Amino acid sequence: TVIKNISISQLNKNVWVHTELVPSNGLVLNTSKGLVLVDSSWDDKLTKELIEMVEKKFQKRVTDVIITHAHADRIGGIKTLKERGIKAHSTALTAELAKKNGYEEPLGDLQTVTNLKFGNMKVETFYPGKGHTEDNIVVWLPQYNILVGGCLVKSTSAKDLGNVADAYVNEWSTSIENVLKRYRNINAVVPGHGEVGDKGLLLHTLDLLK
Repeated sequence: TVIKNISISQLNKNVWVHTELVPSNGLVLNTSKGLVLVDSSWDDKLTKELIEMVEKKFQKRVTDVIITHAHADRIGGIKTLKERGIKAHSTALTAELAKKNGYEEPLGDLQTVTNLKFGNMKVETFYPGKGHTEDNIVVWLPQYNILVGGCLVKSTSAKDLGNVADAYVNEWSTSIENVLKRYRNINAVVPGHGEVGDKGLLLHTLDLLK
């Protein structure tokens, strides 16, 4: 099932990919205690629309969002989250960076490895080291072996590294290796931008870094 406006695409019973317009991705987790987003959207305008679409469709509130990095493209809806009482989880580094850059601050509650449970839905967040940004994290759904790569992970259609101004192009390969070492059996990988793939996208990203 794929539902448009913003587009949402069902991966399984409780997991959806959200995509907003170039295009960027995150997840919607339909849990027994509310909806959880892995990343919100580009700005407040799209973040409000995302929230409104999912709350109406799933008939539950968005309770939590996990922010995968501090750059404008992922932090940009933070005002909307905070004023609605939506918990914005992040690492301390992501929160520091957000503040530095003039954004409202997410919680800074995520450690190198954090294990969250939302109703029945298990989520692990992992900081694998620097890459696309200094602070980039990945998000793992161990019940589904689904990895949200964020901007650490490039889609097949990405044929170059894109913008490397805030990137750490040496450490990025080690970071990707750390994800491959931690998650040896992956069913799907959601890149930051582009089509859903598998562990092949991690290998693709390694190649782009050579």
